[PDB]
Amino acid sequence: PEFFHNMDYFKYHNMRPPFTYATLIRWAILEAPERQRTLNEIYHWFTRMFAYFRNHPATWKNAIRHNLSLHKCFVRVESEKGAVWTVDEF
DNA sequence: AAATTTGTTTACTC
DNA sequence: GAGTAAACAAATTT
Repeated sequence: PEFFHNMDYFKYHNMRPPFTYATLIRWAILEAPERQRTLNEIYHWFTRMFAYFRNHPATWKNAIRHNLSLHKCFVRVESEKGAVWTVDEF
């Protein structure tokens, strides 16, 4: 099922985070010191930061792509090293 | 020139 | 609106 109580960032039990894809991505982008990440770094962040997402990659990688291009507060910016995603706080 | 990842939509529940 | 699934197209690497 989903999270049994109020426990904080324990990523060590395969339990669904009680957060939207829209908001998890927003948090992953703002974690980077430059406030941007590549799509792969977002994939690495999700797996690293939650045990639940280590089991069915195709199910949620599709979701992450979907949310990025559906919400106006996610913006793609071309960099020297390639495409990255940023967040419009407004 | 594929192959494959990375971006956009659309639609269907709930 | 959120999560999921999918069809289809763009941009990017083998």
